[PDB]
Parts: sequence; C-alpha cells; structure tokens
Amino acid sequence: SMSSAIKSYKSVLRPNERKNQLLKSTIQCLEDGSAFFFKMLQGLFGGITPEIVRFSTEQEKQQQDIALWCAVNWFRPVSQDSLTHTIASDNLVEKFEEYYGGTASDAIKQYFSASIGESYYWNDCRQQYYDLCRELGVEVSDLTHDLEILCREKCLAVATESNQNNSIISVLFGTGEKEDRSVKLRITKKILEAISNLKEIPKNVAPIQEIILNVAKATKETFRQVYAGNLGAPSTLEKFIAKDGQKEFDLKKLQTDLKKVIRGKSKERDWCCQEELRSYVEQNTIQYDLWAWGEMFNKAHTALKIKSTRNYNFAKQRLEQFKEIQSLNNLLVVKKLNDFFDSEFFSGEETYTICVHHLGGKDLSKLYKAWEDDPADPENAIVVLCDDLKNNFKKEPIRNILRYIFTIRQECSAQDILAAAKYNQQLDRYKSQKANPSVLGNQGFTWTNAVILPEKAQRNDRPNSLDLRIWLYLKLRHPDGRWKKHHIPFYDTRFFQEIYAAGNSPVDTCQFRTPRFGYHLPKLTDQTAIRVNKKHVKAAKTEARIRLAIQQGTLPVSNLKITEISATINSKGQVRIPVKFDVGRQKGTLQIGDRFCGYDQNQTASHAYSLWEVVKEGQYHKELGCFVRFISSGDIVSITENRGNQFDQLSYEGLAYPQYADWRKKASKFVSLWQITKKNKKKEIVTVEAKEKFDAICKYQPRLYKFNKEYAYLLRDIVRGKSLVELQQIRQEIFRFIEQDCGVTRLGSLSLSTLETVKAVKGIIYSYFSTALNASKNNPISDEQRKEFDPELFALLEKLELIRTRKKKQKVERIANSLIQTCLENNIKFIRGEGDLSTTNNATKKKANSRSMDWLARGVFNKIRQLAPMHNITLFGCGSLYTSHQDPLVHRNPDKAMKCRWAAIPVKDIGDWVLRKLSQNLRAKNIGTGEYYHQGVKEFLSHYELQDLEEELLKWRSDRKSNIPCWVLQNRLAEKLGNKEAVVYIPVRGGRIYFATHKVATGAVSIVFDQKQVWVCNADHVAAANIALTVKGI
RNA sequence: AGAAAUCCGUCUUUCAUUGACGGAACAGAGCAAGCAGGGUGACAUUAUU
DNA sequence: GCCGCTTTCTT
DNA sequence: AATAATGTCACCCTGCTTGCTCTGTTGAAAGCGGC
DNA sequence: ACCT
Ligand SMILES: [Mg+2]
Ligand SMILES: [Mg+2]
Ligand SMILES: [Mg+2]
Repeated sequence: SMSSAIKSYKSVLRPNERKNQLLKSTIQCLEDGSAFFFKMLQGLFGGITPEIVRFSTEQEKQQQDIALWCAVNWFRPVSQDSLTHTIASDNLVEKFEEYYGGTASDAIKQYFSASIGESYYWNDCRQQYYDLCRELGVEVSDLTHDLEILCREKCLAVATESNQNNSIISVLFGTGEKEDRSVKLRITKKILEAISNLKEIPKNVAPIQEIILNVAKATKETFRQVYAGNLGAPSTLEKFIAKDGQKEFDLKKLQTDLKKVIRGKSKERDWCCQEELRSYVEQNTIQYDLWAWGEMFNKAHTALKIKSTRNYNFAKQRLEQFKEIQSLNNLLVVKKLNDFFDSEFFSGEETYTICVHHLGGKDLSKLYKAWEDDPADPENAIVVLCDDLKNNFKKEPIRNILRYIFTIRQECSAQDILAAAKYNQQLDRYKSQKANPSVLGNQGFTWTNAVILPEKAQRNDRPNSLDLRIWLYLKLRHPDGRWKKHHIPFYDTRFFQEIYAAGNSPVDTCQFRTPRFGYHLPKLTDQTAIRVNKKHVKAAKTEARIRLAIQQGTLPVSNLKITEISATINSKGQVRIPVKFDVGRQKGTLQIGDRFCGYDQNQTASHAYSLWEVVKEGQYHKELGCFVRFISSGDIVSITENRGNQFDQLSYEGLAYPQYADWRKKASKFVSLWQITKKNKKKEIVTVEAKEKFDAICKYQPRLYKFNKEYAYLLRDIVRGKSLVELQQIRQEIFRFIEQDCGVTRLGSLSLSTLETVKAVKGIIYSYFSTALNASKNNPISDEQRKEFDPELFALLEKLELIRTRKKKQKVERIANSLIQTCLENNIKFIRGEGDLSTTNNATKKKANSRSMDWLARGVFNKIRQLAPMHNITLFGCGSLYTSHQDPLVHRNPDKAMKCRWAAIPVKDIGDWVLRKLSQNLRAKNIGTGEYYHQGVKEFLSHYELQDLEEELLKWRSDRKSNIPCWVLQNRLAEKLGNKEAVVYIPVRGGRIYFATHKVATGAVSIVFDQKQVWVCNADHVAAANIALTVKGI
C-alpha cells in the first residue's frame, strides 16, 4: 500500500481590528460550546452499560475488562469546571457495585484507591447521567437506548473501538436524507450467502462480481444507485464491483468485510431522544452548524476518551505493581531492614527510604560471602566491596547501612534484604502514584479548506518584492449569529519557500522546496541589493532567493497536487498548517540490494553510523539470515562555515588554549583579586586565594568551552562567602564573563559540553542570589525575592535557560537531518537505533543524571523516528545491551562473541590511573563485561610480555606506598617499542578502539595483537555496526 | 483580500542587508530527575602533637 | 468546474 | 591516641528548572443544487 | 547494557 507522512507549518495570524474581533468571538463561541460538550459527554459516558461495552469490544482478540471500562467511564477525577456530583473516594467501590450489580474487581479497587492532585475531585458520572436524563425530560432507558445506537454507529468512542471522526453531528442532528439501510442489509446478507457455498472458488473476481450483480439486480453502471442510493462515499462492495475482473479474488477478505457490514447495519437508527438532545445542544451552544458543533465535539470527546483509556491501562498496571509489592513483602525482613534507623549506626535527624542501590544491589550477595568466609574483619570486607564497586555512573552504597546489615546477616539473608529494599521503593512509588483527571484542555480549532490554494492566491508581486502573504478564507460568526467568510493574512517564509511560492520550473517537480527533499535555492549575488529593516533581513534573504529562482525559471512546481489545506487556530492567534504527502509504497522484507544502517549515540564523541548492504554472495549472517556486506562507517556531523573555515556545530569544542590568551588573562586579573571562603571546621572562616584554583584549571591547557565551564565553577566558589559590597563588585565580573568576548551569550557550539557550560553559568547566578539573600533551610528564597533584589541578573537566569533550550532543539533537529541525509545519499531504507537508552533514576549519580538530561538520547531517537518515514525509511528500535562489545559479523554468527574496548595511550602518558584501571581490570573477573576486560588485561600482558608484572600489578590499590610506579611500566613498554612516543593499547571501559575480527569500520587497519590478526577499528563505528546487525525487538 | 513580514531557530574571540545553515506541529495528564544555598552523616589522604 | 452543503465510509 | 586541613560519598529541605511517555488531534470520498 |  501507499504510505504517507505529515509536515506542518506554524505562524501567527495578522487580521485587522474588525476581523480580529470576529475571530476572537468565533473562537470564544467554539470554546464555550467545547466546554458544554465536555460536561454533556462526561454525563453521557457516565450512562454506558456493561452490555454496550461488551458489544463494542466483542471481536477484540484479548478480552477486555468490561467492569473496568465501565468504571473508568462512570467515575472520573475531574476539575472544578466539570464537577457535577462529588463523590467521596470512600464510597466509590460501594457506588460502583450499586451500578454494576456485583463485587468491584481488584483493578477497579486500584483505580479508586489511587491518589489525585489537590485541584481534582472524584465525580460520579452515572449520577450525572441520571440528572441529565431529568434535564432532558426523558426516561433513562430511552436515553440509554439512544446511547446504544450511538456506540453501535461508532459516533462515540467506547473502550477499544474508536469513534468515526465527527460523524455524531451529521448522524444525530443532520438535516439531510439518510441511507436506505434495509436494502444494504438484504443485499449484503445474500451476497455472503451466495459466496459461502461455492463449489469452485474462482481465482479472479469476475465470477464473484457476476454473483453480486445478479443478487443486487444491478449492472456495473447501476450498482451504486441500487445498493447505496448514490449516497455517501463508495463502499467496499461498490469498489469490488469497480475492479478489473481479472484481479485476484480474496474470498476470506470479502466475507470479513460483508460480515462487518451485516454487524454494523443490523439495527436501524431509531432514536428516542433525538429532538430533545438537539434542542438541548442548540440552546446551550449556537444555532445548528455541522462544522462548529463538530469542532466543539471533537475537542471535548478527545479530551474525555484519552483519559478513560489511560486510566484503564493505569489501573491494570497498578494492580500488577500491587501484587508484586505484596509478594515480596517479608514482614520481618522489611521491618528489621528499616529498623536500621532505630539503631545506633544512624544519628540523623530524619529517615529515608532504603533502596536496592543503597545496599550495592546484587553484590550484597558477594558481601555476605565475604562475611561468611572471613568474619571478625567485616569492615574490611565492606571497604573492599565498595572500592571494587565504585562506578562513574552508579550511586555508591551507604557504608553504615551495610554495617548495620552485618549485625542481622545471620537472621536475614542477602536476597531477603534486597527483596525488602525493592519492596520499600515499590511501595513508595505505589503510594504517590496518581490517577488521571479528565480536563477539557486548550487544543485549537480546525477550519477545513481554509488556505487559499497557491495557484489561486491573490499575489501583489513587485519587481523586487514578491507578495509574501498567505491568506486564509475562514467562516466567522457575527454578533447576529450569521456565518460569513473573511480573508485573513499570515506570513511564513518557510511555507512560502517550500510550497506556497509560485514555481515556474520547466522540468523539475519536487514535494518540498528544501534541501532534504532535493531542492536548493539559488545563491545571492552582488546584484541582489537587499534594503530592508534590520529585523527582517533573514526573511528578506529567503524572499530574494526565491525571487532569483523565479527569474531564472528554476523554481520547481510542487507535485503534491493539493486540493485543500486546513488551518488550526487557537485563542492566541497562532495558526498551524498540516500538509500530508505520499512517501512511496510500503516496503517488503529485505531483498538483495536493500541497504540498512545502524547508529550509536555518544555523549562526548560524535554519534556514529554504519552502512551495510544485503548481497547475493558474501559473508553470511545468521540472525539476518542473509548475506551482508559492509559499505561504510562515519561520524554524524552538521557542518557550517565561517569564511571558508568549517565547524561541526555538534562537536566543536571552542578555541585551543594558545588562541584565547587575552580572554584568559582577563579572568586571571579577576581571580588574583579574590579568595574562596570556607567555614566547615567550626564557625571559623578559612581563606584560599582563587589563583590556586585558576592555575590548576589552566594547567592542562583546556580548550575554550571546557575552560569556560571550569571558570564558571570557580566564580561560583568565589561568590560563596561574600558580603553585599563584594557581590556588587563580583556582579560586575559576572556580567563581563557572561556577556563579552567568549561568554556563552556569544560563543558556544551545540556540544553536550557547551550545554553543561551554560548550566554552570546559571549556577554562578543561582549562588549569587542564594548568598545575597542569606538562604538557608529555615530561610528559603523565592523568585519574587530574587527578582526584587537584582532584576537584570534574574533575567539572565531565564535567558541562559532559553539559550540551552534553543540549542537542544536545534541540535536534535540537526542530528536527525545529518543521519537522514546520509541515508538518502547512500540509498538506505532501514535504520536501527538503540531504543533502550537510560534517562535518569535514583540509582545513578546526580552528575551523570544531569549529563543524561542534557544528552537527549530518547529525543534524538524520536526525531529520527519522525523524519525517517518522510522518505519511506523504516526505523527499528533495538536493545542497547552489549552493542559496544560484540564482534561484528561474529557475534551470534553462530555464537556469542564479545571483546573489551581499548585506548591508544603514548607510553609517556601512562600514569597511575592506567595502573589503577589495569589492576582493577585484572583482579576484576566477574559476570557481565568485566570478563572481557579481565581477558583484555591478560592479552595486554601477553602481547607486551609484561606477565611478570601481573602478580604485583594485582596488589595495586590506590595510595599504597609499595605500589609499582608508572616509570616501571613506561620503561618496560619503551624498552619494547623503542621510544617514548609510540602508542600502547590499553583495555579501558569506554575506549574508542575495538579489535575487530573483520574490517567493519571505514579506515580500519589490521595488526597482530597477542598472536591474533585483528582490525583496529573505531569503537563507536563497531557499535553502530552491531546495532545495524541486530534484528531482535526491544 | 489589507505591503507588509524575521514561521521557528543554530554556528563563529569572524556576527554577516550577497556569511554558512537546520526543523511536522499541538493539547492535556502523568512520570522521572536536576540545581543553588543550607542542614545532617559516613569515609579517605595529608600533616602533625 | 467551483462552492458549500449533505451523506456514508468497516481504511 | 586527636586535631585539623582537604577531598570524597550519601540522605533531607524550599523553590525553581528540565526530559520523557501516554493518548490523542490536524478526515475520506462520493452527489446535490446554485452559480 | 547503553553513557566515560
Ligand atoms: Mg551505544
Ligand atoms: Mg550568537
Ligand atoms: Mg558508543
């Protein structure tokens, strides 16, 4: 079938005063009718029955909890604006049972027992339904009968059966002739009859078309008139009659569609309360208008259905969580675990929830073993495990909690202790968990056929200024209630460029006139002569280029064949323009010649991509079950130029050290004048001269943006113990750093490091405000106070955060663009990406969590997911586990194959940290990836013939005076490699080098290491290859 | 149908009226975390009496 | 053919 | 032993800040009468 | 496990 995607444009409307008033009144009208339908539909959904739900969910393959669907429609947490019949949560269960005829299910119990925010209140929508029946002056059974018709006609969304657009307005309040349903039902039933018992199932549809025409007593030219009275969109049966006749016949499918029609049309639409309901709606809104009532209904109905569905799923989830909690609730082990706070191993003012990560997690087991194996030295076992654990990502255990656990290890096993910690976390999260309130929301309203078509646009073009206006033609409601259409303009140079400007190209047709869709605008020259206001130049430039393209006759004509464009408008005048377009036919599974890629997301280094082809002959891959060939690997990059020099906006690290001496000098003059205040001995004040820290920062010659982050921290430290006078002087320095020369307000790339730098600068200003206003636990400060004290610098807080927000949005867009453009250029139809990456969690260090917040792994994946189907490129998510260590084309071909990662360190640069890592890795044989790094250390010693060192290398702990020095390893390696500048391969986690069996990374070179031929590859390119080769779902 | 308008943004000790460039959007609810001060509380290294 | 309205469509 | 420097780790608070998921929307396709 |  033909796949499609959606692009869109967003601007603000510019109506004159009179039309602005009309638009304001029309939107207010639509909004008030929306609130009315919201309350009325809340009432009507309060009125559904178990048997309506049963009928709507009946063909569902998984059985639905009908009682729970009833519940999520009968009782809703709601806002004060729709609260009509307050119910205490106490009574929820009881009242539900009264309505349901039986005991409330456990999932329903979880839904009722869940928390709600303070501005929300439980509302009994079934009582609201009864009172609505009274207001309408109809019997309850009558309105319920009409509700059954509505839910059968798909006019309302019930459970898993979605609504049929806005059809409710036409079906219930429409003024026109309707279908002859009995005719369609008879014809459909006999057609299913006739095709039920065929003694020869034809391969083509011609005999079946014969049968249908004979039953319907019509010809191919009269079937529509006979069957549907020439009314409505063509049915499946009409289009079956329309088919060629040599086309193949799917008997199963025709029977399925005919059964659908018999099921949906067996009961007629005989309303009981139609005219009451129409009078009610019209009195509470405006005189009947299909479009306007449709918009009101759409807003209200969407708002209600999304929350009912979410609460259904949430209640099921909550029941599962509750059963998991009550399962591992070992009363005694939990109680003694928490008795840690009531024991003298804790002297804190307050307690806190004990979690798995506070215990070391699984490794608590190991610790118990130590205690079994060497009692009466428990402190050393604790210290050894803690040192072995320490990870730059995971949060370290609480030493006293482990100390107290030793006390009770005879009574409480390791597994029961970790079960108890898991129970603590799960119960806490279960208790704060909140049900979802039904609220109208602030969605806008859509006018259909609102944009004047580009080829019909009124254009007041000048020789040097194209008419840049796009006009909507909208029906608006006047004070007398009359609807009239008015022209309202808006500007969008991107919508102008991509679609709306009048193309004149003799030979070119494209979908969107922008580079990623294959079109580039002409270059501006010395003849361009742009003379506009300063605040329009960029827009002017785009206009100029389009003008040039029209003058050259090279502006492509849009091939989208747009016949109507709709516009969605809100109360603030903003307009949204959706454009749907076809992207090609749906792809089949991998053929030979199909190309696919994978991408690896990195933080400090570039995202990597790896490009592969399915081949007829070549290297076989089991998991793909095909032959594959490596095309190429690379770094994801987004270059822009400054007078010929290139910059990767994604990775640029700013000026090298020697190139910003002046800037550094200025910072230097400041720090020589100041000192850091510190008072954590007693209340006595300790002074250190800031230059000490500044020299330390400048010692290892960082590049510009790292330097700026480090200097931001320094400034914050300088600001900490000062007085107001001092702060006034310091305020002058803070402004110079932020605003001039190399400050984040003029320089900084889209790199993660730059975002962290801007965050550190915000930290400076935050510390300024905290110290100035004497902040404390008993004296919290607010934004009101901060703004009153120093409005300008408080404004800089928001400005810096907006800078970060804009950087991050632009960055996500640019990463997706670079990868998609790589795919288009290398004819890639499939992308694999890690859909698995961590966001943030209590078990992770706050520094790593903050970095991950600025990393935006999920956002990047979502953006690639958004852009890929716009070029018929499929994106698959895959689990990220072990993708950095698998050996490409060897792992799962046929067996599991993994290796450590390596770094290329010059021998002179081999410091005590290398020994730390080497020692740790060697004495680190364990489950998971440690085994591969222990193996890598083994191979390292073998290759460099340093095995004699292994022994003492294993006794290496940090700070031991009898540790082997760096000069030892450096001198052996320089003995063997000849000099001090030759590289040494070291196994280190996160290293950028992978020793691959195969040449699976562009630019790899083969060496022999530990008597093994192996390709020295970029580790992230290896990871991208691993991701590309994965087939398993996430 | 009313000549005005950066649609929204990015890079650069380069800030550009011919510099180089990028983007489907929107609503509500929910969840997860971060920071600046301030408190608590454990450990570890130095360097001494 | 267009506009503005109706209806049904099982995608 | 014991004091005090400097660093690590964690746990809490007030009042702000952020990213991510969920469940949805931005209709399709035909005829009619009046232009 | 990703992430260094
Ligand atoms: Mg990865
Ligand atoms: Mg700038
Ligand atoms: Mg990687």
